[PDB]
Amino acid sequence: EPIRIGVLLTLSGPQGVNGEGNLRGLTLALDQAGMQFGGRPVELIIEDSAGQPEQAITKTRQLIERDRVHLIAGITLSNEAAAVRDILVQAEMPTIVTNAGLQALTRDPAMRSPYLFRVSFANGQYDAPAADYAYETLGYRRMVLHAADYAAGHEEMAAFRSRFEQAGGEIVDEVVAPIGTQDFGPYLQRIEQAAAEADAVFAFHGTSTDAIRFLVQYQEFGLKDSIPLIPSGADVDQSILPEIGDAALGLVSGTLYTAYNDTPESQEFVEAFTARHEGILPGLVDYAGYIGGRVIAEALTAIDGEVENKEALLEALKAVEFTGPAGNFRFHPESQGPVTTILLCRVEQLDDGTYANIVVDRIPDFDDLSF
Ligand SMILES: [Cl-]
Ligand SMILES: [Cl-]
Ligand SMILES: [Cl-]
Ligand SMILES: [Cl-]
Ligand SMILES: [Cl-]
Ligand SMILES: [Cl-]
Ligand SMILES: [Cl-]
Ligand SMILES: [Cl-]
Ligand SMILES: [Zn+2]
Ligand SMILES: [Zn+2]
Ligand SMILES: [Zn+2]
Ligand SMILES: [Zn+2]
Ligand SMILES: [Zn+2]
Ligand SMILES: [Zn+2]
Ligand SMILES: [Zn+2]
Ligand SMILES: [Zn+2]
Ligand SMILES: [Zn+2]
Ligand SMILES: [Zn+2]
Ligand SMILES: [Zn+2]
Ligand SMILES: [Zn+2]
Ligand SMILES: [Zn+2]
Repeated sequence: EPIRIGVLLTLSGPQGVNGEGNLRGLTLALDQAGMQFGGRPVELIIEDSAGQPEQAITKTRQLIERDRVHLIAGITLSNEAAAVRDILVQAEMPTIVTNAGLQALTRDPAMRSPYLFRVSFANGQYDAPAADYAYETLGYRRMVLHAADYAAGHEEMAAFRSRFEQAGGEIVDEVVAPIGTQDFGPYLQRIEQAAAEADAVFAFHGTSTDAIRFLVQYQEFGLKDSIPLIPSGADVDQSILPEIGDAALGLVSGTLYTAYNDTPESQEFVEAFTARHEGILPGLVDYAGYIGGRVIAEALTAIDGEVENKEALLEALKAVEFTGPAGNFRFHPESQGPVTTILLCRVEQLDDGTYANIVVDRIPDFDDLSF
């Protein structure tokens, strides 16, 4: 009778804030759907991976072997994804990835699988349209790239470069800074110098204290006044927008979602989210969890809960389509990553003092293969 769904997330340690966001979005979607399908109650079995590959393995083995779940959602870190991929595939377990943006998982034909779906992004996917915007609308021809020095950072630089290069632009330098950098001074100076022969900078750190320290120092050091900057959408996420504030004002970025999107489905998700979370606005990770849950809900509805029929479950997941809070969402038929609407936004200040990502332009049907 019950429909058992495993959720593997990083819910403690410094990455726990991301898993928590995913879990809020996911449960909100399953609750709007009533937590039952075809007369069958859902039960979520939640396991914390603590951001650790070996614990991700243990947890994943347990949900499959002990808990006998019919589906797994989540996976916070790319290193956790890489460590459990083979287990999920060998077990023929339908899996909905809500965060881990590891490019290979959908883009490399050897890592992909019909059991793996991704509803968040491949790294770089929501930033790459900002490179089109930089070339086509802003007139930039030569850019400097900067990122925190880890895998997602490299992949975001590469995705940005690829689109900027395809439009006819050129990348003059890449500047990388270690994770947990306190003084961005030296990296800022290097960026300044590269930008003598450049029109603008793109920077990614993820939604992190790195991002806060970088943006704030970018302005304080004087570069905001002189060198246009396109932050990653992660770097101006809602959760940290109040602490940047003034440093990101007027900056344009690509993003997956903002609570200020002026569509009815976005307004409905903000209302249901804020009613549940004491006025707090949903951000990126909440959004991505929500799409996870809606996908599951739409697939389960279509097969009337007959979740043990894996063939029908997979065919139903492949066919899922709806208007979500960012726009229309579906899966690429070959990568099973997202084909979705990317929002180009600018940070603005509202009349009450609040900082907001405001939508200036939309790129529909942007897939994870086009960069
Ligand atoms: Cl082009
Ligand atoms: Cl062109
Ligand atoms: Cl919250
Ligand atoms: Cl909460
Ligand atoms: Cl569509
Ligand atoms: Cl569309
Ligand atoms: Cl395509
Ligand atoms: Cl394509
Ligand atoms: Zn139970
Ligand atoms: Zn447990
Ligand atoms: Zn392998
Ligand atoms: Zn590196
Ligand atoms: Zn063009
Ligand atoms: Zn210094
Ligand atoms: Zn200088
Ligand atoms: Zn609706
Ligand atoms: Zn809350
Ligand atoms: Zn094809
Ligand atoms: Zn347009
Ligand atoms: Zn479309
Ligand atoms: Zn395409």
